[PDB]
Amino acid sequence: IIPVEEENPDFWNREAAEALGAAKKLQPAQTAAKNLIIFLGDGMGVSTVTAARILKGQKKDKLGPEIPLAMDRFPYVALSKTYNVDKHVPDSGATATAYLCGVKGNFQTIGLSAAARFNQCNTTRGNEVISVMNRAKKAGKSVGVVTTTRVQHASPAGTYAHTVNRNWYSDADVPASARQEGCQDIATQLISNMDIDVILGGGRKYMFRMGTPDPEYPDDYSQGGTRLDGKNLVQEWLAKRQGARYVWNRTELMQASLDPSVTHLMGLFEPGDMKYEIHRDSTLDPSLMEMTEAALRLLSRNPRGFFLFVEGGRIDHGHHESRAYRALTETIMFDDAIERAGQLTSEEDTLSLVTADHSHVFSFGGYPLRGSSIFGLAPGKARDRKAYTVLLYGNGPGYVLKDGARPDVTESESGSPEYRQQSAVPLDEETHAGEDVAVFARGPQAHLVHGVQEQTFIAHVMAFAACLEPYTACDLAPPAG
Amino acid sequence: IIPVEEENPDFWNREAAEALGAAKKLQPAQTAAKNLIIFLGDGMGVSTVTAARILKGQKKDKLGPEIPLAMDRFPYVALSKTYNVDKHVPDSGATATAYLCGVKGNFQTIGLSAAARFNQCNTTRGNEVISVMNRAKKAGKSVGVVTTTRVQHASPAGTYAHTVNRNWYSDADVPASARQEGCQDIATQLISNMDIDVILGGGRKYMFRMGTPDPEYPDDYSQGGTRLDGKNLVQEWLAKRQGARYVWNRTELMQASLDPSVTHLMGLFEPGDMKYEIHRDSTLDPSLMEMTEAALRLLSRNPRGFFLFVEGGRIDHGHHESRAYRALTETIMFDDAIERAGQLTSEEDTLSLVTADHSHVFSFGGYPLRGSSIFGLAPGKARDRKAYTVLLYGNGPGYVLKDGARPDVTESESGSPEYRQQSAVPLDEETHAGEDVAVFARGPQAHLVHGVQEQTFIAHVMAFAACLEPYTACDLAPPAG
Ligand SMILES: *[C@@H]1O[C@H](CO)[C@@H](O)[C@H](O)[C@H]1NC(C)=O
Ligand SMILES: *[C@@H]1O[C@H](CO)[C@@H](O)[C@H](O)[C@H]1NC(C)=O
Ligand SMILES: *[C@@H]1O[C@H](CO)[C@@H](O)[C@H](O)[C@H]1NC(C)=O
Ligand SMILES: *[C@@H]1O[C@H](CO)[C@@H](O)[C@H](O)[C@H]1NC(C)=O
Ligand SMILES: CP(=O)(O)Oc1ccc([N+](=O)[O-])cc1
Ligand SMILES: CP(=O)(O)Oc1ccc([N+](=O)[O-])cc1
Ligand SMILES: CP(=O)(O)Oc1ccc([N+](=O)[O-])cc1
Ligand SMILES: CP(=O)(O)Oc1ccc([N+](=O)[O-])cc1
Ligand SMILES: O=[P-]([O-])[O-]
Ligand SMILES: O=[P-]([O-])[O-]
Ligand SMILES: [Ca+2]
Ligand SMILES: [Ca+2]
Ligand SMILES: [Mg+2]
Ligand SMILES: [Mg+2]
Ligand SMILES: [Zn+2]
Ligand SMILES: [Zn+2]
Ligand SMILES: [Zn+2]
Ligand SMILES: [Zn+2]
Repeated sequence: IIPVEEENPDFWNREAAEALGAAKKLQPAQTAAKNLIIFLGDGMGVSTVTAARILKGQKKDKLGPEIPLAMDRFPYVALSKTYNVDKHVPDSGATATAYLCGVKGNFQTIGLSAAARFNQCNTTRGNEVISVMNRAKKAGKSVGVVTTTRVQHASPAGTYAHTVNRNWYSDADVPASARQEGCQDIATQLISNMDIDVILGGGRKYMFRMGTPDPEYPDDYSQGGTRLDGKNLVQEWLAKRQGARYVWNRTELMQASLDPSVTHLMGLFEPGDMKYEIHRDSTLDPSLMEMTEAALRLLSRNPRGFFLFVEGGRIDHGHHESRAYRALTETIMFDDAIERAGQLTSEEDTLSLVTADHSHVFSFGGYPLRGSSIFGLAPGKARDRKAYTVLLYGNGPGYVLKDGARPDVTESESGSPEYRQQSAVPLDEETHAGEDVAVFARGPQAHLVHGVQEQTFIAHVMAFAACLEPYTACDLAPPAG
Repeated sequence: IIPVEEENPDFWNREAAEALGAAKKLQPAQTAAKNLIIFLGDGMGVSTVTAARILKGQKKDKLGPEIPLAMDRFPYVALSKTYNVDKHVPDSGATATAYLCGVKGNFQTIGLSAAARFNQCNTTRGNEVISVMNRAKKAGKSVGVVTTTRVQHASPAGTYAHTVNRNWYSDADVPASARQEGCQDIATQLISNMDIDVILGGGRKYMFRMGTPDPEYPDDYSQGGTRLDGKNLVQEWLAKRQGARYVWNRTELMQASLDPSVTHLMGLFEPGDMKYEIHRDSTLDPSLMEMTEAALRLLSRNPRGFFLFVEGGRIDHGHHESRAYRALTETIMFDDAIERAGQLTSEEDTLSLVTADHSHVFSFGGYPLRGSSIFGLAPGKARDRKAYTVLLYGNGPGYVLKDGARPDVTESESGSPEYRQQSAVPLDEETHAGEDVAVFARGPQAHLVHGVQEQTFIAHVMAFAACLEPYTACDLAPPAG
């Protein structure tokens, strides 16, 4: 569909003149950031952003690509180079080290320099690199970790953990040799490494001993406690902190977030990862947006400011399944959380960065008409005279041969939330991709986010802006009101 | 391979501190641009840039992803939204209208607002939108169009032409009805619409009458003149201009570029598109880099400045063939031309933008090791126990079934310049992709290139910077020395 207003060159000339005017009004702050927020869209590469934009645009009453995402409104954009030291196409652990600790690492480690080696506990010590969240806490700020994955998953773990193996969620996962050598599971590190004021996401099961019924799924043993060391890490965490509260459902989260006596909040809402937003039980579980508001309610109380990590963690998971519907709906909720945080904080004193840890082999092609569904079929048949979708993957579990040939696809099929887009190469899981991802920035010192940068720049600019870390002797004035 | 220097966090901390220092030194110009250059990598989306970076890095003596491209050095980056008014995944014609004329258009038209309709000559008039190159000429600047495609191809044609059908290269292509209605073929528009000081690229055949032997391929009739109207457009062009010269090979180009008497230069180096750089005869044909230097030699003579369009036009073609080797080697030469232009001009008075018209369904995945060839195999077998490549396409002519199954692939195979990477969906040509592309900018007013912008912003910022177009009453001081 051709929107009639766009047929007039005046439309485009007016928009561009407005854009130039806005561009000219941008000015760098001379003041520090009081608060720091990093919004991390796990797997949310450039093709994901554009596809999500079109979907969100249409979710409103619009054609799609012309409607800005909340992240699109951020004034400063850079490209981020995501390679890990040892692999061109990275994982979430070692990218987390980059954008949260300011140092690149090796694939599948977390919070360690690249002198460490994956799954070799005895290469850990001396290679720990401290996150800017840790440094923010050291400087008296409150700190929060919010995600739709397990809070022990690779991305959030980058804010607090140091491990040669991202798979070490609980003691049950850690080999005897590594346990003897003192490599602590990530769940233990979560409560032990540093004080964290707000922890919200999944990962209940790793906190409790084997035999402990999950409170939400008391009749499903696979959802129960995993620990072999008899520890209740939740009780241990509560015991270290006056004003600490543990919650496992949305109603208790709400109560806690408005309770002036709380000060420390741990909310673990599923045994493992949280459900996809399209499957979320809105009585029992908070959305990503709701969890970020809850975090902001508590974190904002500290007059020294806060550091907040917010992850759209299952964008990645959708793409791994080659179910773009799941990837893109997770991305929209992520963008909704960004928008919400923007309403609850000031860009006068809050530096917000939105970025991705890496991308996926997700593409948006064919020659679809303006206004057509992102989950639809490309116009015109493929060379094999069967239909194909505008969304495709390079590799992954959507590769199919039915009776020795690529299957035809219908619109009803392609639009289903369970539909897996086709790929070139069958894999149980679609693969991350190695191309640069965007960094979007707003707030004090956001203008420093520019050009093409190593992914480590994200951590460094955040530390600099708040005069943390290796950067007091930041030559900045106190945060603006 | 893990580079040992990168195992030390100091390495990353030093790099980031240097990056922050550089970021802080950036300051906006208060002065106008004397000169304008747009470097257009046709099809050069974010995945192309990163893959090309790795390849170029290795072409040097390096591991790949850590070595900046020339374009990576540009201080200002934005994301560009490429949708055409009528299609989410655009073509080169209507994107050209956006980034060269500042107005979005309909798929496969050039230099027309979206009130026009593809292949409907009688919707042309009133819908012409004037390029910033045209406006630069009007303001007394010299202007040049340089590309590896036919100079009548969609991208260069955006600088000078207005047509409802990008396929109308010569009169032979234009239907009788459209000819009667006065829709001129693009070759005619090239010599007739505006004065162009330098025209370099392919497209000889459209300038000469049927029967005219090509000077370079006088024994291949398919390469000869195409025109049915008896016109010699080269002789016509020469006849309008004292100091005009026509060349068709590299040696004559060189001679012309150093000849003070020349002033107007048309160099048409192949009948159609120029050969891929890997197939270029370096005695007979100039590289893109050589053509941009030749253009700069002449254009720089004008004290009022110049506008220059430089296109890496066959990046796109490589991807369409699903031959990433061709796409990425074209991208490197494009980056080499950018680098060269940077050596021959000053960022004190020259605004240079590098961008792409749109992307491709090209992905870079698997989990390859640091330092491995971009054309290599992903580590580990696919689910069908056969190998697969790190580079893949969503769709295109690399889809194969040999004996009813996806074929295995070897490193020798995958590294060949003729190898077509596999896709999910067989098409004669791989498809463009609709995700945002980068804009890189340096020079006066380059700081205005920021955030996420409509593709039209590229034209507008260029006009603004040089105080052209709807922008005198730019509030800018004269160009710096
Ligand atoms: C780590 O332990 C393994 C297994 O005993 C041994 O081969 C290796 O030398 C150790 N590395 C270090 C750094 O001690
Ligand atoms: C939420 O958790 C509390 C225990 O902290 C429990 O009393 C309440 O029943 C829970 N809500 C639901 C719906 O299970
Ligand atoms: C263009 O010509 C076609 C064919 O005669 C006709 O159907 C159409 O109405 C014309 N459109 C305009 C704008 O005159
Ligand atoms: C280049 O073109 C000129 C004619 O302008 C011709 O004299 C010369 O032979 C050409 N060079 C080659 C190698 O064909
Ligand atoms: C499929 P396989 O188990 O072999 O390998 C991988 C394990 C983890 C990973 N990551 O993104 O952390 C990528 C590949
Ligand atoms: C989605 P909506 O913002 O409307 O509602 C909620 C917001 C915050 C919250 N909390 O526990 O902080 C719970 C629900
Ligand atoms: C394959 P078919 O000829 O049908 O269509 C197309 C023609 C041109 C084009 N373009 O990128 O300008 C895209 C598709
Ligand atoms: C590739 P290299 O730059 O070395 O050589 C040339 C540079 C310019 C030129 N000209 O005709 O303007 C011809 C060749
Ligand atoms: O490796 P990551 O996407 O959890
Ligand atoms: O449509 P274009 O890539 O020539
Ligand atoms: Ca729950
Ligand atoms: Ca030639
Ligand atoms: Mg994650
Ligand atoms: Mg082109
Ligand atoms: Zn990830
Ligand atoms: Zn992943
Ligand atoms: Zn193109
Ligand atoms: Zn193309």
